[PDB]
Amino acid sequence: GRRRSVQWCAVSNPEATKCFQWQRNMRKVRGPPVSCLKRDSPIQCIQAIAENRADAVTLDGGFIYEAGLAPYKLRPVAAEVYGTERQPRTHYYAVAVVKKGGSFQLNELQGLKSCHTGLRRTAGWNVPIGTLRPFLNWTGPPEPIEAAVARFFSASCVPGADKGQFPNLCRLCAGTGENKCAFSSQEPYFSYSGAFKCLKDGAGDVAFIRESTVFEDLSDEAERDEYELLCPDNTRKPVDKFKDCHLARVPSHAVVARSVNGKEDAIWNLLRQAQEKFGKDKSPKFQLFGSPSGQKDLLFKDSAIGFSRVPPRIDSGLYLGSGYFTAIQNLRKSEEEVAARRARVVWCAVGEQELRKCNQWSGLSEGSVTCSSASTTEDCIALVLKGEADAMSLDGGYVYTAGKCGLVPVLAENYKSQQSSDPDPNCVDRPVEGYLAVAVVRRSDTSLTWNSVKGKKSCHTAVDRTAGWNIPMGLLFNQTGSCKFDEYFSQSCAPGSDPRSNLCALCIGDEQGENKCVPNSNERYYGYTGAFRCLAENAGDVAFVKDVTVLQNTDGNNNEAWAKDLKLADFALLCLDGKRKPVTEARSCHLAMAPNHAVVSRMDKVERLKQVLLHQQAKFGRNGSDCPDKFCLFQSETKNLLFNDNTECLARLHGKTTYEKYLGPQYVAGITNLKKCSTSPLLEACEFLRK
Ligand SMILES: *[C@@H]1O[C@H](CO)[C@@H](O)[C@H](O)[C@H]1NC(C)=O
Ligand SMILES: O=C([O-])C(=O)[O-]
Ligand SMILES: [Cu+2]
Ligand SMILES: [Cu+2]
Repeated sequence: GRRRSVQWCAVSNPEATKCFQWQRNMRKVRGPPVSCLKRDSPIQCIQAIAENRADAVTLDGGFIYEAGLAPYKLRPVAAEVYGTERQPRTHYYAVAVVKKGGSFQLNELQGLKSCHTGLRRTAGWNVPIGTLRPFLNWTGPPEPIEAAVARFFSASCVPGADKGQFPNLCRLCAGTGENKCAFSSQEPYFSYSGAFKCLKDGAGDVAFIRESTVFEDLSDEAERDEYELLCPDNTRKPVDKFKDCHLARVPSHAVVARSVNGKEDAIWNLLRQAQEKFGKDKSPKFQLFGSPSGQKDLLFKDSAIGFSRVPPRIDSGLYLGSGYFTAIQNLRKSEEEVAARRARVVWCAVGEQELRKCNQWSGLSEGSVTCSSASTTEDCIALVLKGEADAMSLDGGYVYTAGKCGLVPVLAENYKSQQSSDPDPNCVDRPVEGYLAVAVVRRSDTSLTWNSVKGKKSCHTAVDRTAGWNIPMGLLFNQTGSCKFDEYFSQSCAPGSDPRSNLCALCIGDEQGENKCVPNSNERYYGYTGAFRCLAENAGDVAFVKDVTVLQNTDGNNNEAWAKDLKLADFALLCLDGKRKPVTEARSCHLAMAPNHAVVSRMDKVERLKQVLLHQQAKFGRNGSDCPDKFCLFQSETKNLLFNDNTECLARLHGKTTYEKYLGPQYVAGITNLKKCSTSPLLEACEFLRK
């Protein structure tokens, strides 16, 4: 014997106590069971959990950060919900409270006295210190920002600060003895309520807390009136103007568990039942979101209204946000190092071949481009959200996903026009024309037509790209109305599907029979060239590609082994009408017009990304000053690494700077429908992070 429960990590006595009561009432209702572990702080809870001696603990975004780092790598599993029942939210506001009577704004705090919730806390430290960075005159590492803050304000209360080294910072703490400035209840000016008390008692001039404290601690309304908020536009507004007067909107506290053998189920079952039974006003036996007249926020935030489960794709950095995550990292960086990182463009390369070319581009960018890599597009989009990568060129199917995630289209791949000019000097403002999606078959299969394609073997670029999957499956879906995308064709090579499905049946992995059905250039049947090879080698009977693919790959246009003897004349296109036409008539024989591949980024990098890309292609583009002498960005010769080998240039968007404006209504309308049949972990993660 041992236990059978979820072991909660208490970080204090009054917390072990309530944990205990929580344990009792779980039993006494025959609900899921919680056992309790004891520690003196959040980090100890972090390590206990990582060594398996507690299962979970609810932490402040500052400790979510900390906890994600190796060697811990804990993951947020359930977020606290605040606001109300019908105006519930998984975020809170970092505000700056002051008393009415003075007139000093957020830019005039030097030499004032401040009250903070705790060292490394979202609203008490990370946000305000980051907001005042520009007035601290901090020289950067190795002098801790602390020393810069200790010099900036006169005296402060900042629980957990090193009293030895940053005496000024513990200055205002009320604790008696070795308790003065503790990161615990011993220290009365601790957490939100202590920080507020600090201000209320007249000890500090500003309190750095959440929007709710004043309303939780001050009953009377007119009591509340003695205070006001310090807004970031150096204006003062009432404590109720938080939505229009906050330093930041940050993620709510969250329960973190191990990323490995986590017990997320358990934790989620326990939490769910507990909030049913013991939640917001509904069981005087026990109250999961209330604390003894002693206490404040024991185990969970007082007055949270419940839990919201975190989609399994979310890690600390996606939980935290590009914004907040980066802001925490920056606190440990010189401002030159921070300014260099913003000037630099970090490319996300999908697989090894693309990383190779990126390295090559990198060494020649004169430090303006650097590389990052993932093994799928979704992993690359997850690195750009985390701010660890910045850009990649994507298929319109990916433009939608990135877009539901908050990324915007910056420049689009411009291909040879419906002919406007020749080696076109205005390829940059020339509006994009789209690409044609076509179904290619062997000329000799005289019998094969659009209406007899179903049930045969197919070859697709990858799951979720326009020509290779949204178009063909969309068109099919629209007739049958079946979500069983694996019965449309009997055997396929659709990279990114279950390696065990029929949809991976014809894939061949790399040169060695590995990487079977992976959605990166590791699989030989991947992307446009690879969907085509699949056909040219009688693996499949149809290949969903773009017209240009066959030209580029037959008639010695490609002389890779497999391509060498193919002749354009052995292939034909299936038209919707039941006909068949030669490849040269794709203009009047296509499934549909696909939106151009586009490079996407975070909104914060748009302008610098534009700058960089216009300059780099000027040098390495099509009739680029260094190409082919030195480097051609738009050539990997039939492999389309980073960009399509046929990009004439990167063109402006002509105001379609939204995935919806860029993709168009029919288009969004259609991936939406297809997406119901099944969503991805990644749209599930952003659905959550958007809210
Ligand atoms: C920041 O630097 C400026 C001078 O260039 C100065 O006015 C200010 O006092 C400095 N910093 C502190 C102590 O916050
Ligand atoms: O459109 C497609 O199929 C692609 O870009 O792979
Ligand atoms: Cu907090
Ligand atoms: Cu495409």
